[PDB]
Amino acid sequence: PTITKQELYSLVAADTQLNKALIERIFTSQQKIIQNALKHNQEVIIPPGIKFTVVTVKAKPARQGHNPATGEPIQIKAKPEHKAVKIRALKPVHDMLN
Amino acid sequence: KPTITKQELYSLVAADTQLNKALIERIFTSQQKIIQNALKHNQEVIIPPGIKFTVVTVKAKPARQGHNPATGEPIQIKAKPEHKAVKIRALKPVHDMLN
DNA sequence: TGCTTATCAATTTGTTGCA
DNA sequence: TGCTTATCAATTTGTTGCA
Repeated sequence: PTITKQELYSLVAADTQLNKALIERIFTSQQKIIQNALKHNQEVIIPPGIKFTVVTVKAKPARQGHNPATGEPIQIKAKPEHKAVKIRALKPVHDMLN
Repeated sequence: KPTITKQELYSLVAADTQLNKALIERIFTSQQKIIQNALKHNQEVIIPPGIKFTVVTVKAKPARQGHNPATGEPIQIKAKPEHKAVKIRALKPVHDMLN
């Protein structure tokens, strides 16, 4: 399972009866549109209805974890504050199973 | 700040690639067909810019008596049963867009 | 009448912030 | 975690203004 993006390019290119090079071409630009938008603190909604959003994640300190299998305490490095791209589904995405 | 809708996204894509807006949509519409066919056939699928689609099941939740603080209304929720729902997940190629 | 009405209004149904 | 959360957002459906 788990159809990859390269398989998706081919899957779409075959259905539309078009070269896969154009398929990646159109998608590569869409990618740039998204990145440049989020870099300018915009919100974007893309097919099939996914909304892109810049958001702030508050810093999290360190805390030493433990591994059950290897039995060695494993420290996680404290994660400072940073921005993260948050996506969330919208109307047609859930409707896809109707 | 304004928000880019998928319609004005088609036009941004259509101008940047120097192609008709109709073909830009004919491909995203096709992408919508493929994605849906996969989920209804219980298969994950990753799309650009690196979003993964998984169909998952949610567990039922009962009713609860709410209260709208603007109204003063005590309002009622309808208990929501078990059902299917698709979940997405931001693969890290998407977080790298802020690099 | 009937609208790509209209920083609509009233509505149910997720999603986020913070104590 | 869950709210008598938020002047939230994102849906869905009803009413009005204006040509």
